[PDB]
Amino acid sequence: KKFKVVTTFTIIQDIAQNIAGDVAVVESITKPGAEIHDYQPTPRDIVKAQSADLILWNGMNLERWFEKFFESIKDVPSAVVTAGITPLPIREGPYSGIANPHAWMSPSNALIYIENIRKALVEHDPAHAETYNRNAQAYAEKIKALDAPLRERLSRIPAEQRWLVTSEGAFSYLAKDYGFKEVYLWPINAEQQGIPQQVRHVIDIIRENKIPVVFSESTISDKPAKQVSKETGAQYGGVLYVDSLSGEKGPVPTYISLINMTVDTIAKGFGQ
Ligand SMILES: [Fe+3]
Repeated sequence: KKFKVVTTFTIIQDIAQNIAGDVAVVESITKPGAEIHDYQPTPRDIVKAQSADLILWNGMNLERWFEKFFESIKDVPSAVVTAGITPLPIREGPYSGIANPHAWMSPSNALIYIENIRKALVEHDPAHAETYNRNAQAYAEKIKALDAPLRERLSRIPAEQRWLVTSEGAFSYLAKDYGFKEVYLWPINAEQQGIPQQVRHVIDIIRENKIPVVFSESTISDKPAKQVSKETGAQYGGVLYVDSLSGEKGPVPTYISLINMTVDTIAKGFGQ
């Protein structure tokens, strides 16, 4: 039976599986579409994690459930995959000053995710070290090749008009890399107050700058974004993918597809 890796959520599953190739099985705890910040694990998840040889998670306070869940797991090592990530801080709300956990939305950060996951796989399954090393380098080259198409895809939005209005403030790392000012209805997924007041502050920012499009994301409700759309007259741009891939048969089966689809959907929103 092959070396088994279990990850907290789907983005890490797909990156690790590319590095693992056919010498290791990598599975996600959270299923596609499920909210990952305050996920409530199930009996299935304990059995799945307990059957793994290694458990990977994001850290940076992403999985608020993980440490309690990991208590119920005996004699399975865990490894965070975000060593060396430079955090962007959350700037408003009850989590101000905590790291924004969504670092994988920058493809240059994905190279660090790859290196950290390569290091963990090699450390815990050294028999397959050269497969992990070969796959990690090959996959890293795939990530590097995205920068040119992605920039070209957004090249038609003039710099002054690059406002990214979303529901969760989950795109800070992507926005910083591609010169977007970010606007959001809540800084991070959580049980929290202040969203109704922030909804009106976003409406003011949209009206002030005549921002033409707003978005929601695949693991949360589209209702706040559509309410903002109706009240401002801005177009509802659809669903961006940050916290989860789709199923393998859906439109966003891989991490590369997530970056491309999100950037494409954004550019579509500004299309004239
Ligand atoms: Fe999130």
